Amino acid sequence: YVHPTDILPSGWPTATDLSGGAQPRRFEGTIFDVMTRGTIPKELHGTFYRIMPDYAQPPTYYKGGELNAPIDGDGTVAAFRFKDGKVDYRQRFVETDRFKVERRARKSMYGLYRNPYTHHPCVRQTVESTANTNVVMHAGRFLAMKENGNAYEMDPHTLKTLGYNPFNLPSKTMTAHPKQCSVTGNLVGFGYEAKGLATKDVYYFEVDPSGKVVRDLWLEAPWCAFIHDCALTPNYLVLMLWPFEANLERMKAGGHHWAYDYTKPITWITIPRGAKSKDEVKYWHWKNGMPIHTASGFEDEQGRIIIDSSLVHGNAFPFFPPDSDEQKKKQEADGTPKAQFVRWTIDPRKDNNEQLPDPEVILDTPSEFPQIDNRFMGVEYSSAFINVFVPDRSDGNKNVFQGLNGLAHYKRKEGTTEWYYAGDNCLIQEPVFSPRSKDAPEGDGFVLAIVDRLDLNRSEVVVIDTRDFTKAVAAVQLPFAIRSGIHGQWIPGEVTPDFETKGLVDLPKEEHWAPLSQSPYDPDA
Ligand SMILES: COc1cc(C=O)ccc1O
Ligand SMILES: [Fe+2]
Repeated sequence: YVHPTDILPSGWPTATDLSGGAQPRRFEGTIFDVMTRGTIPKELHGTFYRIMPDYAQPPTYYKGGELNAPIDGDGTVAAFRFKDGKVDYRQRFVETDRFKVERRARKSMYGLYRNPYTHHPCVRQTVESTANTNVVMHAGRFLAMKENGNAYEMDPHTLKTLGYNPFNLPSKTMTAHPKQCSVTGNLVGFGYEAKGLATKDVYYFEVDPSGKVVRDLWLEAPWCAFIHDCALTPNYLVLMLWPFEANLERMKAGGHHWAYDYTKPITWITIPRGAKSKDEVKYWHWKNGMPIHTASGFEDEQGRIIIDSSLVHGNAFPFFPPDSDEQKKKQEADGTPKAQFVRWTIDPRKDNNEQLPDPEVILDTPSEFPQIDNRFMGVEYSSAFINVFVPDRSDGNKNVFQGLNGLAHYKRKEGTTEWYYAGDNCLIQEPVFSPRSKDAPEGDGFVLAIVDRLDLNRSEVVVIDTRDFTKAVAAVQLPFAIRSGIHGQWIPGEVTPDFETKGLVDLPKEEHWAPLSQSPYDPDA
């Protein structure tokens, strides 16, 4: 009933990812010609890169790792490269300064999320990023990102780490949610806590297609807020502030970086693109809640900023609770918050001191990890591909990151939603979209996502044709499970350096090792 070796002690603390799963994976390597079921679309020409937290060492430095968060673990990138119907896989850890210290020491040397006062003395003045949140290919460079530092660059074929801060941003941080403008090609983004721990400074930038900062601006947030995501429109970058606040004194006392604050309203910072002065920036507010990710934004015909996001009516990261006893009690009392997918209207003609209108409910179901058709980034878009709790086939009492068992294809223009169910005893992660061809209509093509086959100890990539969103056309079947991850991206072959000549796996040499004379076969025999 109980295996004798299973009661042998482990030295690992519980190291969850956002799904709640706690199994360390940590493998680095490849599979050539990954097993597939069904037919891989020949139209897929590119790489699905996904990034996951997977603590490389047992994170036992601070309080035995008891307070490690699911967003903390060392970033590892899995790449699934599709070319002529074949799929290869490669996975590798980002060689962050943190990872390198810990691997070389064979020992955890970092404490609480974003709290250097809980790191090992010898590493306090390192970049503490685990580069584990998102990836982007911009100006021919492949980047792994986490918002508490600049990006690390990796080779897109070998996933070897190449360097830190490739665009030489002057801020200490860069968002893991920069947006690649479909008009200018600019990577548009920001970094908050731009001058160090608990600073209110925010740095806005646009890095052009050549890898140079062409526009930037220093500004501040109204408080030191957790600014995870943003929305790009033709004329604005819009920052989205979560109701957490940082407190240096709390950190110095060995407490968490962030504490949720029920008294903070959701706040937006509009930054006119190419603004010459921080006087052009405006703060907008609604009410308390946690809008985790934007799908995208645009400006309507009358110049209003329209942004769709998830909206959790409470704290989706309960592991960063409020400071006060009163607010802590409220978090416990609230239980699992209501979660939806909503649409915000920020009309720049209006007085920003006036509270924003209530957002419109788009999907009345827990919704997270939305993506769009990237051909429409920073302009009007219609398609969103959304990770969802499937209506009437999902728990509801699970934390928003822990019960995502379907995908939705929402089309604003048609006002339709189509649904993909991951399967019984399955979870599914964030979707990515590949257009059927360069000039396919918006949202016409293939959606890919990682499925956890929970009873099988394996992970799979499903491929869905948008012409029938309810059905997978193919599954890429790994021989094992990988961590449940955060973001991933469909990166077209056309924007990947040497995609035509380099695979994820280098071919062995042509020349035989052995001489002809060693063959068992003789054509004369
Ligand atoms: C995986 O790292 C993070 C993830 C998030 C939300 O998904 C916010 C901050 C992080 O550092
Ligand atoms: Fe994110």
